Amino acid sequence: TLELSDLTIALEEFERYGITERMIIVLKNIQKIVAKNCNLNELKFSSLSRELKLFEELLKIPSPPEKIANSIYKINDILESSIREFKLCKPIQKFLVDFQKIVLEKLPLDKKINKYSNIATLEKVEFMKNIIKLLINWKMYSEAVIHLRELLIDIKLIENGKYFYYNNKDFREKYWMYSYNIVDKELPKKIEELLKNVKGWRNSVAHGGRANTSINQKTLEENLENALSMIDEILLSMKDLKVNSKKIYLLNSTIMPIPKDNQEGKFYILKLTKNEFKVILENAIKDDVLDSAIGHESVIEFIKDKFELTVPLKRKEIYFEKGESALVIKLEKRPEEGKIYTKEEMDFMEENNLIGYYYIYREG
Amino acid sequence: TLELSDLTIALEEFERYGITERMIIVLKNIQKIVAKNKLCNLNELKFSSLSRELKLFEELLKIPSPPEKIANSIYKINDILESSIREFKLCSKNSENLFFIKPIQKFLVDFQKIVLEKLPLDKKINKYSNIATLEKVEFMKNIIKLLINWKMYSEAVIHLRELLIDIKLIENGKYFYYNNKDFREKYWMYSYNKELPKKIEELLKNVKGWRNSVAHGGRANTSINQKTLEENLENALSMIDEILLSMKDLKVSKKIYLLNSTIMPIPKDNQEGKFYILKLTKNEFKVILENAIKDDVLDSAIGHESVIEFIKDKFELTVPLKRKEIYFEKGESALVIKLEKRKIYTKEEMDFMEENNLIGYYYIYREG
Amino acid sequence: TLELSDLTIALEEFERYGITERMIIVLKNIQKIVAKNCNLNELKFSSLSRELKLFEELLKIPSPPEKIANSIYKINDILESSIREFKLCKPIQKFLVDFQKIVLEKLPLDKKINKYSNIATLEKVEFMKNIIKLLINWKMYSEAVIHLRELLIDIKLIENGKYFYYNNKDFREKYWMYSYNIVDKELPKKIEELLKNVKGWRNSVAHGGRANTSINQKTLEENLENALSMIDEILLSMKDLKVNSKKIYLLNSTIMPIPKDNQEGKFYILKLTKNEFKVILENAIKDDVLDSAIGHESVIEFIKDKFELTVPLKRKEIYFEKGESALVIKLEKRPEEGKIYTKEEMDFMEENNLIGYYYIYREG
Amino acid sequence: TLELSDLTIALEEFERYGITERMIIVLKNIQKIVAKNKLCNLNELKFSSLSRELKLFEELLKIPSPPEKIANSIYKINDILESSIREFKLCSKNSENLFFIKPIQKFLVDFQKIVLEKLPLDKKINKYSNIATLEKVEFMKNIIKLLINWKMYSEAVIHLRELLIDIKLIENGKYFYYNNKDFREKYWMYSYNKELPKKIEELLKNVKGWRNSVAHGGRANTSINQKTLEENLENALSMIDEILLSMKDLKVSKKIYLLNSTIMPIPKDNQEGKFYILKLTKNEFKVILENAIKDDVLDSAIGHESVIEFIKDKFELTVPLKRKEIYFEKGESALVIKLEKRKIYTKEEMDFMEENNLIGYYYIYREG
Repeated sequence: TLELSDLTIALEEFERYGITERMIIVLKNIQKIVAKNCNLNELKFSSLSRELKLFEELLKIPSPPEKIANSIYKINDILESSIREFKLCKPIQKFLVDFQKIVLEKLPLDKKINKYSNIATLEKVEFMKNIIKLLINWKMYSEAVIHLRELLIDIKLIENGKYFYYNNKDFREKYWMYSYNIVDKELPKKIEELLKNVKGWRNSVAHGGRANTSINQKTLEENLENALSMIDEILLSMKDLKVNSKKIYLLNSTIMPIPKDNQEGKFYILKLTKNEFKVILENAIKDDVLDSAIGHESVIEFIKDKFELTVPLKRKEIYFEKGESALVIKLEKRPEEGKIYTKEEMDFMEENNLIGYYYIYREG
Repeated sequence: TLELSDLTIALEEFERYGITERMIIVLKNIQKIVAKNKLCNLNELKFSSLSRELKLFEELLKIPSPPEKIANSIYKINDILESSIREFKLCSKNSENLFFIKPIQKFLVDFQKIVLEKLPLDKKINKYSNIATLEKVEFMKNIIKLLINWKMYSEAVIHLRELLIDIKLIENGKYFYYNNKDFREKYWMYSYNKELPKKIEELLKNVKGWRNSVAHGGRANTSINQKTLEENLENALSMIDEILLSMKDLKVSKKIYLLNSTIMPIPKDNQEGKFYILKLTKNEFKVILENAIKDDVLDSAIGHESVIEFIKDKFELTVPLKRKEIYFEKGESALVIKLEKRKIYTKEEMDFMEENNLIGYYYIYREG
Repeated sequence: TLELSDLTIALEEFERYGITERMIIVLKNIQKIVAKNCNLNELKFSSLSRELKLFEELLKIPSPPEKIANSIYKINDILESSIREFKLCKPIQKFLVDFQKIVLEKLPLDKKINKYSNIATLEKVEFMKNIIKLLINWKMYSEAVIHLRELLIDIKLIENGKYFYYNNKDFREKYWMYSYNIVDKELPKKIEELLKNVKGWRNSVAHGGRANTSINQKTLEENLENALSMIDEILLSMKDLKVNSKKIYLLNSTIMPIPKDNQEGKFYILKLTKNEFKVILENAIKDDVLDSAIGHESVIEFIKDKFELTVPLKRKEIYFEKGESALVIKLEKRPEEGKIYTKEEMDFMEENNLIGYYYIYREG
Repeated sequence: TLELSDLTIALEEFERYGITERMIIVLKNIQKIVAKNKLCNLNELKFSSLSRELKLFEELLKIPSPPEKIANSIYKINDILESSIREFKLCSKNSENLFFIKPIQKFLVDFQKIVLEKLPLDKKINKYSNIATLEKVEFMKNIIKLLINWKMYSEAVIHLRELLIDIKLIENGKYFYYNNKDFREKYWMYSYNKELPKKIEELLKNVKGWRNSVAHGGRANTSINQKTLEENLENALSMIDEILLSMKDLKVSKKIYLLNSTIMPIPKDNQEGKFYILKLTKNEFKVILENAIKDDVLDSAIGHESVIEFIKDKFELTVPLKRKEIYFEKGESALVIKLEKRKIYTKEEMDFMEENNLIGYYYIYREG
């Protein structure tokens, strides 16, 4: 029953304000209509409409970057899948094609983000900068400012070698409240200037313009454009930049030893993805800060096999000093005695989450 | 001519999502039609101002803005709509002009139905732009309800926090700190040591429990979904409704002096004082002034009866004459009616002063 | 009945630990003994013993500098008075003489402090430095540290042109918590270094040495000696130093006008002594920041007569801008119409506190 | 020979004002007399150590110091005194030596009477130097009483604040944060939302009301006199006494694991954790360990029975054997007995390890 009219305005509403209601209505109708006839169930239009509703929700209610990136991935995937299966067999194909173009030109797509969902990364900062641009385009200004603050905190975390504090609320808040150690380098001053600038106006939005501090649309947009420009400059500076490392142990369990003369310790532990583990370890090797304490050669071979990295074998006790770190690979099943993990064993362990990866940091 | 499709979709998009773009397109089209046809002798200045106010109002919702600006914008929209409809109503009708009048009047009436059912309208908000008031809390409660309807969640949460600060200020008799950034922030951060204050504390604790899930972008695994956010907002709105009902009769009173200059005297006993001074509107002066009179807390030190006559004539309030020194104790207040040009001022001259901003109204509070 | 023994150890206890009990006992006995016979009542030994008890109290319980300075003044005065009246007419005279010497060599004496009891001054900083030395000599270490903190705050207040915030608890605390505007000059860096140094160890004493932060006597004494040395260097730097001034109005009432376009104001008012008024005004004239709004020539003549200062006559409205100040001279009695305050009138007004002096500062 | 004047005045000055200078002079004189006359075969090392401990003890009062140091010093003074008196007691007496023994023994006995009536003596404080304990709160209450007696007011107030922090830590089951500067400071700054916690809050509010009158030198017209300070301190000491009585029976329990290594596992469910680790004394391990046993909150994961035998033999406690993985949930704790050199360890070898600091005891707390 849908008139080409309905389709055109559903596309307009999505492209102009990110509104999904009319798109969802049109899509549920399309899948009901083709139910009469391209048969195969790669035509997951109901799942596409569901994902669209969820995506608009993750924009309207401030959500972690990982969730937004994931939603855009799922939408892109379901479109293509459905489009080919359908096309391959009316104006409906045209509508799906026009809708796809928008998606592909407005929604930022980084398929690698969730490989690194637990830590702050430059690619994530870039992605959230583009998402903030999208939010501004859809006139979601208050949301753009909320996300801008967290993006600035991420930049501070990355530059201070604190990417593993990405998900620690206390640490993020401490880093927003407090400034830099005044002791000289250009990049930290750029970052400080950006944070001072944004703090200059952020509460005009964040506090509803009370106490005669309101800000209008043109002013806010200029402020956001300048913040994004400064972010671009900073990201360019940081692309090749190397953040120095103190020691990184490699361990096969999650331990917190302190030196026997120490009275006290404060520790942080972060669960990692295998890709996060791979990147931390590769960097540790190439920066020559890895201090391996892996005793079992089955683990050395597991690492070589699954990550193409070579780690020295070393049976030793370790003790954390303040500021030292550790990578942990916890295999919950050792192999046959004096033997190699077989490929079936490695598959079973991965399939059933029997390999755990962690980052440990001694804060005190 | 106007396409009915276009008018219907502009109305639906505004009513459903608060979007004004298509409304503006339709209105500029009507403006061109009325300019071509000299229709009903209409003041096109006010149709053009309607387009302007609509764009501005959407901005004031999307960028969280003080309640006075939002309220004023809703007032102006209602005003222009009402006068435009009236002009079409009274316009002498004939066969030719009706072709254009019928759909244009219908569109304006339909738009007005949306405005009157969806936009909270309080015409006295802007009389009291410097102080916290119960009516303003009601207004911003209704604005938060509107924002929720249009799926404008983070804007709703920002305003919720400022509404709670307003409630705290009013209950502690600190309505004159409404526009003072530091004191708003102190009142949000800090608690107090009597049913109503427990109700208010209990709203603030509840909101603080989840507010940063939205205010901080849901990082560090604090994300919240739409169903939860909607439940939390509904709970806050209920607590606010109960609290407003309780607060209708409350009396927030210590002594309030009435002075004719901006003075800060302290007792000869005292080593130091901290004072706050707030410029008032003529309406703020008036309402603070009887409340002081009816509460029997007014302590007049107005010396010259030309000022007593200004007060009697322009506010219809009766104030005793008294030439006397006063000293502020900590926590005391004053209303000031200050002639901004310094013996006898005849009342005709004082009227001239009101005429030209030579009468200033102030609230003074000795905070320390 | 008192044995020369008792007198010697009372002197020893006072000189060594500031203990006054034995001195008070000896003094009450002396005045009871001479009650038999130098007759005249300048022999106020009971008042001297009372003052001694009060002075030990003002040392043992942290007290404002004005009170301690006053107690030392009273003690010095009562000693001399009593000594001459008595001497002029036994080993008792010898005891009074030995006691006087101690007082005159151990107790710091600045008779001008209380002329300026409401504001922070370099002479007061010097006096409290010498008092802290006294406290250390009498092994009153915890008291010395409490006083050291307030002395540092006073130095900060003086250097920032904030001497009138001397008695504002909020401002004093803000100045201790917070650092300097990093933007270059040598003296503020000296002050910052002193504050950073003292903050480095102060809580070792201030918090009872808990959480493994205790400090021993030799260490604390070294830290105190270094703090006092830094204070001496800073005082030398500041002796001729000139703290710049924004505008100072001269008013004849305590008013708080703000410009008609301003929405809001925050004001501070401090009650002054006539000497504080004289110094502020003299400085304002010589620095050419005085903006007089005194309309009545009787007031101009009062100021010339009582302070030997010349102030221009000017009838005008004023409005405070942020950061402007005012001196206020409030005469509660105007003179005979178009006439001069007679000398009897000025005396009566001073005698009965009918002249009030104030400092007003617009903080916001 | 000793002058009786000198001995009497040294005793009076110590008893009345806690001053030790003259005591030290008299004691060094006695030491010279005993060295000249080879008196009673006395160990002059311990008379010289008495002079040293007296100087040190005065320092530990005048410079506010942790309770462990003060307690240990009082113990050492009592110990040396008691043994010296005993040696004079048992010394075979004759006509010649008695001329020196009579006044020296009298002086030591008189000094001991002062020590035993005036210095609080708790010999087990130093067994538990890393944790907050009720006995330590009692000890520091008695030390504050002593300090007040000797007119050492600002020292008394500094200690009062730290005593209140200790009470807060104990009542919240956070005794292992005793030596953690940040958490002591957080617990002093922050309140809580049940009679005893209200009593404790009410002590803290009372003290905070006047504490800075002393802690900040009485500036900005906050000075306080001796009469007021004495009343305020007496009121605090009473509230502390009531609170200690209430707290005698309290049970502060969640689960406590027993582990043989310093591990920080979190559930595979969790993204992050924050852990605290505190090195313990053998006595702290022992007392925490039965309290866990008697409270039925111990969850043992000790795998090798050589460790079960170490525990049974050296602490006389019975602990089940269990080889198992554990995961800390937020708020869970563990006791750790760690062999500091990494299959089978015979018990004779483990004894050798205790011998030479190869056995470590730890408390682990998952704070987040």
